[PDB]
Amino acid sequence: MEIKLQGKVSLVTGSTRGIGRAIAEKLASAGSTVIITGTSGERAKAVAEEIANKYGVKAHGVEMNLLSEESINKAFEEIYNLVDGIDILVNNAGITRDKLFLRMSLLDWEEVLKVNLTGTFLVTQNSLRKMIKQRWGRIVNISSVVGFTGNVGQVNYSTTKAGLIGFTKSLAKELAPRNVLVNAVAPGFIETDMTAVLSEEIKQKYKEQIPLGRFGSPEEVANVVLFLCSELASYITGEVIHVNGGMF
Amino acid sequence: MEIKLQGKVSLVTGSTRGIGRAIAEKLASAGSTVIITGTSGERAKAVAEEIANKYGVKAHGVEMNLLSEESINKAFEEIYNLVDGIDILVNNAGITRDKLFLRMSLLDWEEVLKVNLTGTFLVTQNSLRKMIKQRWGRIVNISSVVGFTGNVGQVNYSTTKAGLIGFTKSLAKELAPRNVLVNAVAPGFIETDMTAVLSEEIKQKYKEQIPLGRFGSPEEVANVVLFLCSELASYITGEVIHVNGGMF
Amino acid sequence: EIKLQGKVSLVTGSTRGIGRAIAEKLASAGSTVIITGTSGERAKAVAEEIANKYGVKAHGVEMNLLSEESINKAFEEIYNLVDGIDILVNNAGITRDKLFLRMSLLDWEEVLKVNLTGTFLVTQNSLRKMIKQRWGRIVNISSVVGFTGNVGQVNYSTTKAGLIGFTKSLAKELAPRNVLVNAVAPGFIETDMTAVLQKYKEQIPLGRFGSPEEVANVVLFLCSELASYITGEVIH
Amino acid sequence: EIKLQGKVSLVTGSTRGIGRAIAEKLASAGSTVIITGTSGERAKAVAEEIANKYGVKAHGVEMNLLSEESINKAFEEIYNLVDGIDILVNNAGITRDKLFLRMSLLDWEEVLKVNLTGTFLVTQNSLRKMIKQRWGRIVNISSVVGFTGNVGQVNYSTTKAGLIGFTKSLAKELAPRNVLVNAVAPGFIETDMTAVLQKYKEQIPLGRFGSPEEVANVVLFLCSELASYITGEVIH
Repeated sequence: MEIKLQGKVSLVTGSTRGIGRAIAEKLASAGSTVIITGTSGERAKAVAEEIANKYGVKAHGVEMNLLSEESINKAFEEIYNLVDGIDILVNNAGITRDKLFLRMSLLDWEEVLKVNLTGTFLVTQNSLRKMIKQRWGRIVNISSVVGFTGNVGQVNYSTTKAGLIGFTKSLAKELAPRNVLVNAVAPGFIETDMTAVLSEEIKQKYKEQIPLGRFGSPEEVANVVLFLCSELASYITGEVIHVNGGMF
Repeated sequence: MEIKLQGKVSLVTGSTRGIGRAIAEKLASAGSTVIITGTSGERAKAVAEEIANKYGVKAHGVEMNLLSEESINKAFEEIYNLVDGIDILVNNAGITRDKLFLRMSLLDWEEVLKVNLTGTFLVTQNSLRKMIKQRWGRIVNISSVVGFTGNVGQVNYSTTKAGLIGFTKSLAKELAPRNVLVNAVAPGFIETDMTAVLSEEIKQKYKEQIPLGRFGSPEEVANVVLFLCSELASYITGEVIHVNGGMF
Repeated sequence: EIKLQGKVSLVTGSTRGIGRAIAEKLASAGSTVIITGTSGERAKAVAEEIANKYGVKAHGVEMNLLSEESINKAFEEIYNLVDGIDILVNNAGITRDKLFLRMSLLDWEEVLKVNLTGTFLVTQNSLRKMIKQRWGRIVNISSVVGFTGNVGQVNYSTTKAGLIGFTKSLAKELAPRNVLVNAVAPGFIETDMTAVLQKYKEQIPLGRFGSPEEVANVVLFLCSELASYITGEVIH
Repeated sequence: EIKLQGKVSLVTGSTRGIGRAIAEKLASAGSTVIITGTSGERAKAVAEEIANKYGVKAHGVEMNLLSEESINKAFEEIYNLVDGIDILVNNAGITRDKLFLRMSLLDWEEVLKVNLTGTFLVTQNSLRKMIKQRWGRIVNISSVVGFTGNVGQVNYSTTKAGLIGFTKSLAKELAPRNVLVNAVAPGFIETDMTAVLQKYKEQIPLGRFGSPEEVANVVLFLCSELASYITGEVIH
């Protein structure tokens, strides 16, 4: 009947805005304690406070810059002083540095790998303790349709979004004996506040790629993450769920 | 918070036992009116009555032999006299006729295609009316991990379970403009009452293919079908969700 | 450097189009070829043309994949002409394009019977020599739309996806006998049928339709020594 | 029938194993070959051996994929030896196998830096001639474990899956210039490293490990005229 996560603690990286924020709010709506992260601790704490006021949940904001190992490990010291541990991890944080391939600087490439892959690696390693101990955990990695299709100007980003699938399937196999389930969600074209910057022409060209004829909302992505964190997904691990309105 | 299907009508083919029955009970548990089908009308009506008593839902049983077009169309005449129409269709019904390839009779092959593919085609065609009219519908096709991996002795069955993926992706594109979402669920190794017939040795050999180290329950499959019928899956169409404990 | 002299290849539906290109490609590598079509006279004429062009042993047989009887008769003839088949290319296929809501049972069932059941029966009849000698290649022609789906093609896409399950399963069964089973999935290919139609082309990064010979070349690769460790695979 | 005379192929990490087999295969088809290894002396020795065996123009260069400086120096040398590169085989790769819960940041970061970032930089440096002439082949060596995942290999599997995104994206960007970008995903292959290990073999329908030459043959196909309509594809 209902999906309840009262008593669970969910960490959602890069959740001060956009899809990450929608994911944190969705988990909060189900009763989860939530941990909000951003490159600004002030903004993360502000967002946590707004979520706590809206849904009445225990919420904590931490500064976490996924470019920095020191920032990540320091964030976890603050986290483990506030909660017993983490039951649910959503590896949402990610960046793009879009350039045509020959025009892509080494820094453009390495930053995208550092955040999207190495950041995910470090955050996941940091989050497993309570999950392994109690033989229950959910890790949800946010991929992208472009990890599957490829995309012009995003060889770096697409490499990471595809790489997260290998990450997901391998980690799922390793953690399966401990009942810690590791899955991916691969959104298509999602409307966020940043969509407002696109021209009506190209925005229409994008919508034309989508059988449903509309962009998805951040909440529609968040709904699938919630499913994966719920008792409805107890036999799903090593899987990617595409959420793209029929594009792929 | 909750998944409610009160006011919806779900048809689940081949739902007098096993996974099909678990799917019908799960939808019933969420408040859906359910239609139960089997090759025996008496058994289908008996199962419907048991489900109605357990969950308190409106339930109807119809005889439907998916080997027969006449049986299917006749079943729908009874259905449309009992309900306004169908909002949710789960194409669960399927058969195997396992033979090594050179040893497979034409009837072994054609029966499997007739039920698994043509039966699905006919049931789906029969069920769309209300969905298209109201611009809301969910069709869930039950595939199998073997549609993806292949399996010795099941060239016929695997052909159909793979074919259902093409069916799903094509139909999803056609119906997307009407907001009728078409998806597949691909179970792995699921424990049913028929599992009791296997030797402990081979049953163990199967479990060894599964990272979670256990067979899934019919209810765990039913849970994923429910997700696809719920408001949590509003941006998912043309997708297959694997439910196999990490096998694939 | 790819030579198939001494091999016998059966290519179904090879009187025209991609099928003809595959048969000519195999012939160009030295294979004996068996051409099939719904018209035995046409199949024989095409075989004669290929034999004249490439200098190979070529035979034409009538084979209508809708009919078990047609298939049986064709194989009786085949096995009176060759010792057996080393290479099978399941190319024969049909479309009956209709929006799902306008699709008849016949629109559906004919496409399955030819594309799946015809393939099944042809394949069953083609394995004897391959299993005995522990060498054989079966190549199933699928389609990109089996993977992506396509509007107006729920029936065809079902069959082309189904052929993937068929390929993977059969590959597993035959692998102990070193009989390799693979699929080729062409995108948009310029054939005789294309002339009766820029748009579809906009979906293609290469910005052009493929030629039948380009598909044929991939079939040739799969029949070659270069593909000795590939089985249960789809080449797009 | 596959000839690469006049073509120049760069094969990274080709002093031994699958890399060496690929370089020898290309050489056997007539390609000029560039051999790389972390040891320039070893790379040069292997190039000399290949040149002696096949009669081709072969060059060995030191290239350590961890170091941008090493890569730059190697390409400076390369472009003083050849007009440019027509074929690139991104073969170089490392494993640092550890259970995830025992994996160090270095176990992780080294594997990404070599397998992904090294591939990135090598590829950027190899495109000039291909784009100019509107012909080129880039073949990325992935692995079955990129698709299935593997216990003890979360780092390696991440890179091998990532190379698929890399392949598909780069293929889309380069397709207008007719530069084709594909991946080969080997299963379990018997190499020099195998001897230090029936089980893994039980997962293989063919019931045997593949040879390095069998992988090399598929790379050769992708570099050939037979693969002219294949781009953004993985061959397993």
